[PDB]
Amino acid sequence: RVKRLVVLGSTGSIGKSTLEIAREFPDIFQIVGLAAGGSNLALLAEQVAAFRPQYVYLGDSSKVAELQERLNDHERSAAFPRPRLLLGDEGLAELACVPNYDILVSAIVGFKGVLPTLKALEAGKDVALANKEALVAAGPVFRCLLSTRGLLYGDQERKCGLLLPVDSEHSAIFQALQGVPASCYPPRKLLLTASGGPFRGRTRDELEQVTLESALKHPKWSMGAKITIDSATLMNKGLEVIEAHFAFGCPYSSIEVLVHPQAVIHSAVELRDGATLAQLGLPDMKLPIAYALTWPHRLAAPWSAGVDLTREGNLTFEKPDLNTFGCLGLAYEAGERGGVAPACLNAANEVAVERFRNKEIGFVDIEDTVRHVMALQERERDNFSDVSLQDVFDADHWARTAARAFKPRK
Ligand SMILES: NC(=O)c1ccc[n+]([C@@H]2O[C@H](COP(=O)([O-])OP(=O)(O)OC[C@H]3O[C@@H](n4cnc5c(N)ncnc54)[C@H](OP(=O)(O)O)[C@@H]3O)[C@@H](O)[C@H]2O)c1
Ligand SMILES: O=CN(O)CCCP(=O)(O)O
Ligand SMILES: [Cl-]
Ligand SMILES: [Mg+2]
Ligand SMILES: [Mg+2]
Ligand SMILES: [Mg+2]
Repeated sequence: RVKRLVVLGSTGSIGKSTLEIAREFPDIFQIVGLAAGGSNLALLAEQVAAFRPQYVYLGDSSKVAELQERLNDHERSAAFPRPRLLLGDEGLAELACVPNYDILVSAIVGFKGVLPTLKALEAGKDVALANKEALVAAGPVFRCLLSTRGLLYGDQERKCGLLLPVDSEHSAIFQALQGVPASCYPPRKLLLTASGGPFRGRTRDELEQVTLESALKHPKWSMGAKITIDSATLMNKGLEVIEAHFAFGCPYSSIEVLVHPQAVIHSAVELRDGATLAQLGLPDMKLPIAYALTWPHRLAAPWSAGVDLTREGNLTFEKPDLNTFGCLGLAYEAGERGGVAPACLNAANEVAVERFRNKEIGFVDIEDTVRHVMALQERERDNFSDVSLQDVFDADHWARTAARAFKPRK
């Protein structure tokens, strides 16, 4: 009855919110595993000491000695059973395959979450999937593995484990879809709401003078760096459009993106009769994270506040400006092309976001980086057809090298 969790990326935004839930409901949740990359070992050490995982994976093996030290400090305050450390590229896979856990919280960023996510599902474990990049890149493989071309989340296949959404928009849609019978599925239209990010209503030339600083101040949501930057480019919504296609089995024509700055409506579905079902809330990821862990039950928490529309003011809905923010067009083009185009788009974007965060390239060059890569992938072969997992790996790599080699125009 307890749910044993393995949290990947425990030190990030999603990971910490997950453990906040585990801490408030210790009778329900037990932590068997934590994984982190090593950039914040002080927090990993305090997480290990608090939750006493049996297994810990460390993405950077160079910092085993520092982790051991910080654990040794915590042991002097209070003794706890030392975990077995897992390392290397095979470490994440072994952790995901441990028996003795029910749910894998996949909150690693990027393509490095794909495989652990895959082997947990195959190992019969449910996956609360935050890592959108997995489904963007390896959508077909998830669809084949879960043996569905429709709704991948849930068990509405009415052995593999269940896949449940953590992202705010996919959670809203998934909650709104609860109770929609098969006769009304797929929905007519999927409405994904985007805050529009901090540069809403700015010209493309106003975006030349934009600092990393300004890009990292998000109006409605407090999150990681990559996702916050992607909301400023609107490549975050672009990625969610492709994720939705594979997750809900909807054509790209059925998928609409509305700029809703107040971020009150988290996303919606339109049904055959013209009824729209929308899920509303405050911008806190503990609701969706918790729903992925409790589905179909909903936990009542001290932070479980709820939105007051009278107080909130007024709700605005607008079309995105596809000229200024070309990343959204790039996602739609990539999705319609199919094959490994989604993968190349994601990798090119990951690289451009990192280069933008290391001050090597500027903001406007993120879109031009992604455009450059995909122009070339079009010129190279287009056989697509079947999408092998290794085919995704090869394109991801190729795209990363091309994204790094891109030199901004002079
Ligand atoms: N509000 C949200 O944040 C939100 C909402 C919806 C979806 N998502 C999606 O979920 C993913 C996580 O986003 P986030 O904001 O939580 O990212 P983040 O805050 O930057 O967290 C990154 C996590 O991944 C760990 N990590 C990095 N490299 C690793 C590696 N090689 N091996 C093991 N762990 C590694 C990191 O450890 P260290 O930092 O210690 O190195 C850290 O714990 C993203 O795809 C995001 O698009 C996020
Ligand atoms: O998990 C929450 N999001 O992905 C949405 C916040 C980013 P947006 O500006 O694209 O709505
Ligand atoms: Cl289905
Ligand atoms: Mg996280
Ligand atoms: Mg434990
Ligand atoms: Mg096609």
